Amino acid sequence: MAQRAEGLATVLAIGTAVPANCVYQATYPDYYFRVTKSEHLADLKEKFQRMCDKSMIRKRHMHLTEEILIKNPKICAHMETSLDARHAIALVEVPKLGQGAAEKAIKEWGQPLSKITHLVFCTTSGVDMPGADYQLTKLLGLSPTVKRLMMYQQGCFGGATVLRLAKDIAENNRGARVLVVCSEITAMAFRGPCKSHLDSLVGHALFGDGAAAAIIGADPDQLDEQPVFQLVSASQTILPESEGAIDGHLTEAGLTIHLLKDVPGLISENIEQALEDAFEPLGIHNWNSIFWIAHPGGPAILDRVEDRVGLDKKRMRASREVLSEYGNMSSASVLFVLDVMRKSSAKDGLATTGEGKDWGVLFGFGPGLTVETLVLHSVPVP
Amino acid sequence: AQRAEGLATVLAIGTAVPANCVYQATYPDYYFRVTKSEHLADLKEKFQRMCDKSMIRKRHMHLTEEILIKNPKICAHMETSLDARHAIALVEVPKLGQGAAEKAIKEWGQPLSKITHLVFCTTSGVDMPGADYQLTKLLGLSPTVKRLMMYQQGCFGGATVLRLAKDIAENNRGARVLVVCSEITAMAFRGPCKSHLDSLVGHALFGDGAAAAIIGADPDQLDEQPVFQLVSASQTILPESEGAIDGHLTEAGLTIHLLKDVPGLISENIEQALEDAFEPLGIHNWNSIFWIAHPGGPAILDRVEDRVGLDKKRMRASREVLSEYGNMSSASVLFVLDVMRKSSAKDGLATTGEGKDWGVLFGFGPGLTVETLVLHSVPVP
Ligand SMILES: CC(C)(COP(=O)(O)OP(=O)(O)OC[C@H]1O[C@@H](n2cnc3c(N)ncnc32)[C@H](O)[C@@H]1OP(=O)(O)O)[C@@H](O)C(=O)NCCC(=O)NCCS
Ligand SMILES: CC(C)(COP(=O)(O)OP(=O)(O)OC[C@H]1O[C@@H](n2cnc3c(N)ncnc32)[C@H](O)[C@@H]1OP(=O)(O)O)[C@@H](O)C(=O)NCCC(=O)NCCS
Ligand SMILES: O=C1C[C@@H](c2ccc(O)cc2)Oc2cc(O)cc(O)c21
Ligand SMILES: O=C1C[C@@H](c2ccc(O)cc2)Oc2cc(O)cc(O)c21
Repeated sequence: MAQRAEGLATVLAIGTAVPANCVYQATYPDYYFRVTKSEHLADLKEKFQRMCDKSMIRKRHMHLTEEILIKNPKICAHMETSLDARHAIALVEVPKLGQGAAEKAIKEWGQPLSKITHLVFCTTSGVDMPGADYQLTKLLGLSPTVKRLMMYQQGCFGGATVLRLAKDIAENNRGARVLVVCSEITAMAFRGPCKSHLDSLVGHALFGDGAAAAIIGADPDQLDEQPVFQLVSASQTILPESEGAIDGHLTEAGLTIHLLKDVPGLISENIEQALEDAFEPLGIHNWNSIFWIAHPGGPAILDRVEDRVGLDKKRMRASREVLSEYGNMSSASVLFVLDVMRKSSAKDGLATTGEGKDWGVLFGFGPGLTVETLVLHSVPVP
Repeated sequence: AQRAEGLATVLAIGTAVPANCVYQATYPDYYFRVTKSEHLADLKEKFQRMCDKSMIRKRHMHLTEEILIKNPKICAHMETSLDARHAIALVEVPKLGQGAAEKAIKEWGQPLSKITHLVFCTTSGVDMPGADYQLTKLLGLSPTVKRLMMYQQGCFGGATVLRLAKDIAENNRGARVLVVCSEITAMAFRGPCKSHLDSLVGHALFGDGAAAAIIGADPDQLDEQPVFQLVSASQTILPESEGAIDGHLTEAGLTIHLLKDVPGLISENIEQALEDAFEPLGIHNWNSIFWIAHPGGPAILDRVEDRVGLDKKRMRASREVLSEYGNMSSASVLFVLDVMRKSSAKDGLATTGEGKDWGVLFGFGPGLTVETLVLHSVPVP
């Protein structure tokens, strides 16, 4: 009873990092078909051009350069034996990018490394033992007694999952300060285009690299810590009739994506039930009276959710800015959206970190099809 | 009032193994025959001495000679074989987990609708959606079950799922956590090689198994009967242990690397783990507590027994699991917990923990990581 915290798990800091290499969407169909030596696939290239034109992405950050692809031609093939070459990149770069994000969150938070009691590391980009959690513990110099959770092969709802894990840890352990880190490197999934896998082609229009980190704790110090958001509740559901809508396989040829059914339609037709299950207990029913942190999976998911739920254009603005500037960074994306939301809220002189609203919703979407729903509370901005 | 009041408790434990049983006495001959490695006579003699010292009687293995004949790339030391291994393990991991979970759910006796959370742990393959999703479908759990998928975890995973379940169960009023650890050696099984004697060690020790438990805080007085209480959970990276246990998921499947004195590293650090866990409770006699030690192999249990000064009885449940199942990675400690309460009841002892009040559970794995849980027994009539 005295070993547990009293109040709600709170986000006390958010930091983000991306590879320096920036790939512009306007020139990407030419780049992708040239470096994979696929320019004879002219009809496929035109299909890819239309996907990039509709993507609502301006740029992505990618560790993978043409120099790396030239040294790894089997990564350029659609489905060649290449997992070992991909792991040799991702098992180093995932924790290093995570280090970049974690250092920025720790600097914002301003407390000593010794106060971090727990680490949750989440990725979809390769697996190893010991894990990225161990590697980051060594890179940052965390205490050897840090309690670690290594969340591997999670997918796009992982950002929601690490907040749900951190909420229970922070609330149940007095003094606990949880470092959460999501880090994604597309070198695990990047491959040449193929007419038989148009879903892989969609992935190559959307997926980017990035890492995000947060410090989560309950009972924040009034003077030395600064709340950004509160984590109120977390729910998860498998959508009806969604079997196989999003599958991801780690194979001899790296990570491959498989899409069936209508992912935007399945999510959009179930989202209102997720909102009601989360918000009815709080007496909230106007979805325009809350701020929105939607996983920016792609423009069709944000468009169909906005349309079906009846959102004003401003609700999806922060999610769309992440999509525009970074693409889909799988598990890291929602932490980027949280960061954009609080920064743009303060910049626009609004009264709270959540666009001047009190209550907010965070959605992750991924394989299952799984929807993770978190209720958030904003904090006042001076 | 959204949070639980009391301690996370184990309310049920179930286990399952593949029916295929491989006897250790005949295993060096079987292993060298099915990997077509009979020309490696000096390697076979080294393997025979590893099996003789293993203190394993039998292991359960999904992989049969019929499956190995259909998958010759798996029999080579290092051929491209991850896809063939995944085709087996991505189906059998959740299916074996189902077997363990159904037995724990039967012991518990509550409706499936009471299960609010699922934690699935494996070291045997990865996929999206995960084994957590597959098991949700196999059991008929509610679509609103809150899942944690713990992939590529290693031998401390059994301790980690209890640490996770403790925080979930204590922080969520009414929460009932199903935890499942399930391991299939099809991911790691390969032919022998003179350059990789640590792989030979793995082939002497690793077996298949799944274990499940139901965890909850504030057990219903009428409907639920506790087995063990989860008091505290700690984790540490051992000093000077960099590279002691590495595990790579490669084009050729899961490969193990041992690059130190694993038994010496664990035994040199275990007393400090005991003191960190038990000094706050005023406990100093390590023979006054029950022991749930990950049966990583006989040298770990021997060196810990020797360094800490344990009576032979303390490691008995851990050695029975090693004997009857081998090292089942993350599942092993839940097998030991089950053996401990069953043999405690059979011997007419006054608690689930060999008649003791307090116990310790240790997982060991890559890092080198040691996970330490403090347990409390419950009275037995
Ligand atoms: C791809 C995308 C950015 C642009 O598509 P759009 O706005 O629908 O535009 P259009 O449908 O007019 O054209 C896009 C092309 O992509 C194709 N396409 C879209 N989704 C596809 C899929 N899953 N598999 C195959 N092709 C697909 C269309 O068939 C079309 O090809 P065409 O021009 O040769 O007919 C958009 O469809 C999208 O956001 N997709 C959903 C997001 C998503 O699935 N996220 C998953 C992340 S896990
Ligand atoms: C393998 C084991 C059963 C053999 O028992 P033992 O008492 O060491 O037996 P011996 O020393 O008489 O012989 C064992 C043989 O295995 C070899 N061996 C043991 N551990 C080894 C390792 N990590 N790498 C390579 N060879 C190893 C020994 O050198 C010896 O070979 P030899 O006959 O050519 O000298 C025992 O050492 C053990 O329990 N080790 C496992 C502990 C462990 O690391 N488990 C990790 C799982 S996570
Ligand atoms: O195949 C992939 C790629 C992966 C990914 C994206 C961005 C990044 O930087 C790294 C990995 O995200 C995914 C997320 C899924 O739910 C299913 C998937 O199949 C995949
Ligand atoms: O390579 C393996 C095999 C794996 C395993 C054991 C039993 C089983 O049934 C399935 C997988 O356990 C491990 C545990 C480790 O800490 C490191 C490892 O490298 C491995």
